[PDB]
Amino acid sequence: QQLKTKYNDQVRPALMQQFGYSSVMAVPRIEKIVVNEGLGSSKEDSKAIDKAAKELALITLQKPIITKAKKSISNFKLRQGMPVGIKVTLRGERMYVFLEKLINIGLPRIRDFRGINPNAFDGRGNYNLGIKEQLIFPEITYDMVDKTRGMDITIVTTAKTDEEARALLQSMGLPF
RNA sequence: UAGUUUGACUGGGGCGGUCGCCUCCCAAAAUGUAACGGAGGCGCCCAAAGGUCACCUCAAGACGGUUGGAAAUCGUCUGUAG
Ligand SMILES: [Mg+2]
Ligand SMILES: [Mg+2]
Ligand SMILES: [Mg+2]
Repeated sequence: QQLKTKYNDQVRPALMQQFGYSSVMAVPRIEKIVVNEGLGSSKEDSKAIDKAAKELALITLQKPIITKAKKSISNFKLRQGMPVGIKVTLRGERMYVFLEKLINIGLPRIRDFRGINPNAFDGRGNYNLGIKEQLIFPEITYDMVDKTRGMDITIVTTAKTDEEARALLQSMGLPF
């Protein structure tokens, strides 16, 4: 908790020194961290989908919500109004913890050349994150969770400039 | 054996089709207006698809992304409505 706030307060002068803003509020900040499970790659019965909501909830200390299918009957087993993937917003203390879970000791570090190769491009916030697999926890035991879905995790931050995206990882404990 | 019934429109009768209600064009910028003229629906539904109170905003595109990738799902930008 206090460590994430200290890294925020160390980043903000670091950005005012690499790029002076008139205001600390002009500095980039991190708004929310979202994690989107998408069990439409493995649509199931209530059993498996509630189990995946169960595992994200155990990871989060939050209740995940189900995103529900849009009107879009299609070739690909698509229907009308049915679940098609969990979603979890995080703001406040529940958010920063996860990032401090990920920057520091709670990182699985199961695989890492560097950080995921940069994707925001335009440099305003939206830093999308792909976890190809969830063999990345001590929360699971692999023989029982022999299924391994992936995860999407989008970082949302203010940033009116492209290069300023470099601030949200380099000084934020993320490899670049 | 007996008393009867056996529909109409119909560019002649028959055959085919049609017979009630709703929508559009025809319909000539009022209302109305024919055709066996051009198109298509209804003979139901909903214990909530009502009353009320309160709250949300939709398509679609592009950039980015986990088993998905032309289109699952999340994320930003545009977005009097497509
Ligand atoms: Mg006659
Ligand atoms: Mg008239
Ligand atoms: Mg007349």
